[PDB]
Amino acid sequence: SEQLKHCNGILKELLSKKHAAYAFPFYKPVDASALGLHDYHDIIKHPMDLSTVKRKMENRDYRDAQEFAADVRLMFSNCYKYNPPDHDVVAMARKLQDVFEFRYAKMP
Amino acid sequence: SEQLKHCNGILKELLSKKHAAYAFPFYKPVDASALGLHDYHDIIKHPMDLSTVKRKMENRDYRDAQEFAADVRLMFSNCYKYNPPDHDVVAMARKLQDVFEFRYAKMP
Ligand code: NI
Repeated sequence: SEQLKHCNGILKELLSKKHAAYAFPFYKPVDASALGLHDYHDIIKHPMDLSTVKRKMENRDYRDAQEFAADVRLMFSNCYKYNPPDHDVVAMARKLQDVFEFRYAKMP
Repeated sequence: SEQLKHCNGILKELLSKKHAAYAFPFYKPVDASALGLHDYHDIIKHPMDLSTVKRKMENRDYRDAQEFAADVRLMFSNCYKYNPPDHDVVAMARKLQDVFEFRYAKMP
């Protein structure tokens, strides 16, 4: 419970206005068709995004902090796998992952 | 098996000379007494380091890639939790974590 509240706080921070300049690509599931990324679902077999993490937290799906962290990290991994490493979206993922990792490390 | 070989390859890369300039603090368990860090084990309840990850891989302890990644990430989290964020060791952890995350994302 306490560890999951820490996770929920992190989630709320990742969704907050403070980080929006680099968090916004991760707010919703990638709409591959809409973006013309017709290879997305051949490369990324387990899509993840912050709205899905939020649904899982609200539904009490996550049983521990490790499960939560694995999904947030999956989201970043998908970005690093799909996009060339010099693309702006990758720089955004790295910055948001920094925010996540530093606060996650302050695990009660 | 294939995913665990990918993990073992990553591990070997993290231990290789190519990354030694920033990987070396993570090679062995933190010797808190030797370094004068008498609060280390009060702050870090689950120490982790690359020699421990290697032992667990050689002993077939890891049953899947997620388990392996959780230990490598724990190692970095410990660094981010214990050290002020402007210390050189934190910069080293961030650089090694970049190496890890980008290659881990190329999960077969
Ligand atoms: Ni993890």
